[PDB]
Amino acid sequence: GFRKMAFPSGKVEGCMVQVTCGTTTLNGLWLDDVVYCPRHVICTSEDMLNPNYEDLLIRKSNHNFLVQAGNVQLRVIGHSMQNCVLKLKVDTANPKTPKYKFVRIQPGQTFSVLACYNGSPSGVYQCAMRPNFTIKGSFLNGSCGSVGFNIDYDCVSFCYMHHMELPTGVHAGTDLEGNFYGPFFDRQTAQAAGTDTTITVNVLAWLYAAVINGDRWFLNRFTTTLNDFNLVAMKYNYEPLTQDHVDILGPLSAQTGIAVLDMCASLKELLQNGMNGRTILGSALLEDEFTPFDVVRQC
Amino acid sequence: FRKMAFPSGKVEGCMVQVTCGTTTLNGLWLDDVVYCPRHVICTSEDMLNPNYEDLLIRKSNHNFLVQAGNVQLRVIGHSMQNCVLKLKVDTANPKTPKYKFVRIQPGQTFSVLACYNGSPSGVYQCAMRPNFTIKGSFLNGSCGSVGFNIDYDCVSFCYMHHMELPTGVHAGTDLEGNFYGPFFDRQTAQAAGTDTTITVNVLAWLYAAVINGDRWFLNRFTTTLNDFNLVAMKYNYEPLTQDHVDILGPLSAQTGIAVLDMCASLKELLQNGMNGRTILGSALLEDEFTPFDVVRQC
Ligand SMILES: *[C@@](O)(CO)[C@H](C[C@@H]1CCNC1=O)NC(=O)[C@H](CC(C)C)NC(=O)c1cc2c(OC)cccc2[nH]1
Ligand SMILES: *[C@@](O)(CO)[C@H](C[C@@H]1CCNC1=O)NC(=O)[C@H](CC(C)C)NC(=O)c1cc2c(OC)cccc2[nH]1
Repeated sequence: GFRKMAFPSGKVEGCMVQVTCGTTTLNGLWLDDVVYCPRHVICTSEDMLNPNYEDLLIRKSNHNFLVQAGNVQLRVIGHSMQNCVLKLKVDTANPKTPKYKFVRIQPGQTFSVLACYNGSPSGVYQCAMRPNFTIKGSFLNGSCGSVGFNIDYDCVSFCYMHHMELPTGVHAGTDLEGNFYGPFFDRQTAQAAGTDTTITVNVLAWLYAAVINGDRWFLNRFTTTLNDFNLVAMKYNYEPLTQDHVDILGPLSAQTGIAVLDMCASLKELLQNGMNGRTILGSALLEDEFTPFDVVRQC
Repeated sequence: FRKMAFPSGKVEGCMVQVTCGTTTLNGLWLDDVVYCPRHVICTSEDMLNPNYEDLLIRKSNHNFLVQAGNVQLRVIGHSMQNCVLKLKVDTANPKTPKYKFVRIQPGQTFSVLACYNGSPSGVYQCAMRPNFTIKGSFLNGSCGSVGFNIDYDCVSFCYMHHMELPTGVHAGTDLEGNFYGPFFDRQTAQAAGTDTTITVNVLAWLYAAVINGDRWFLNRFTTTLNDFNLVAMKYNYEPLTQDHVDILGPLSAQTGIAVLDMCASLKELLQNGMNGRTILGSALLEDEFTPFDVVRQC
């Protein structure tokens, strides 16, 4: 079996709180004695239309912020702003703070999302940072401040804080230093994303996952050069495949005994011939949201 | 719409490892009892055709190694209930959530927390197929991993993992140790019955499409439940039960499309095909989203 698998979310759930300023409420992330949340919590609905954030934040006091961890109210004893993230200092340390790091992920990398509402975790699922710096998430009203993360030997690497749903239904957010992924900004305005492309290295990793799980129907006897593959890939709005990608796919090629460029010839055939109503690992579409690491970790 | 698992933290705090001899798997620690698959008592040779009652005779409390991480929990009693072992331990788990044990029906979904050596590794949604298998993702050492739903902070445990079939799907028990489907906990190649499509979930999917403005497939016809069930079975679809009709109630009321009107719409999709059209951006009808899943994502 091969499934989209998220990291266990317990270490993050114990950090989710509710942050309220006036009539505006969203989720916050509580690590040690700091609560991180989207800065537009300070805005009224009219402010979000065209906010001058530094001007609005100087007009706020500590007592303007209501932070709730479960039923407990944590007193704000300080506040600062880092790009699009608000940092609320509280008088209580979160006893459940995990070992953690803040990281900015690269396009094509995956992370688990813990969707939260009113400070309470609701569901967990896997997302990839798209090449156009959106993510195809599942987020409703009140999900802002939900975070994305990876977990490596008990250490949580936070990489995403949720801010926005674009008109097309995809999602946009920041790293935990408050810098958006993509050309987006935190204003109540309709924003279009750049043209998205398909994460080629992930499609290849996923075809390897299919072979590891006993499916080989898409393979062929042909091969290709790296450049000839990249010409066809770009024609189909796939990202270029680099030699670093070829190397990263090494273990999966070694595990299956299928040279990377042999697998590229397979994908090239799938792109030019379609799948003709057949299916790969249950999907009628070429899946690009598993990294080579996601495949290795699960297989 | 996407497969969304429940947050797993309340279950992570219950996972332990259980070793007997050199055989290690996962267990579930609730209050002062640890639940785990009974084949932990088997030697690899014993798994081929085990007599569990005779095997358990030769076992005492002191043969069982229960560890939360590396911390041993002393076993003070043991008993077998169907295919699960219940180990009484001397410590009540302080992380025990409000919980119950439930036996689910085919078509219901649940989250699986995949674990190895008592350590949670990942979480994903599964659906119980009509042939009582799940399309899981399980490696060696995963037995004892559990499936669950969370409703208002109460965790309903429904699945404990035991087996991978030759076809690569998975089989297990409820938390009273009764297998889902015609399977046995022995080292033998077992086949499941032919599977079918989960009709009630396809209907839930069509409701989700209507909710989102995608309703070209709505027809001008209706059907009786009996007539629909007879036609569905000729397309390898599950027949609907009265319980299925009632769990579609909220979606029916929300859209104003009667359940039997949606059945007639599905009946036309089965007999005439989609004619190269899509529903929620897909040529295939999805059968792994329950009416509850649709409500929770919409
Ligand atoms: C937050 O929870 C805000 O606290 C909210 C999350 C989205 C709501 C629906 N789905 C979500 O993921 N985010 C927003 O509401 C943001 C707020 C900004 C950053 C100040 N705004 C949008 O996502 C937004 C605004 C508009 C829009 O206007 C006009 C027009 C079209 C799309 C759109 N998205
Ligand atoms: C547990 O980890 C075991 O404690 C393991 C989990 C599977 C291993 C690979 N993926 C899994 O989900 N379970 C087993 O190995 C069980 C043990 C039984 C219940 C005693 N056995 C099988 O899953 C099994 C045995 C055989 C078989 O024999 C011969 C032939 C074909 C398939 C098969 N599966």
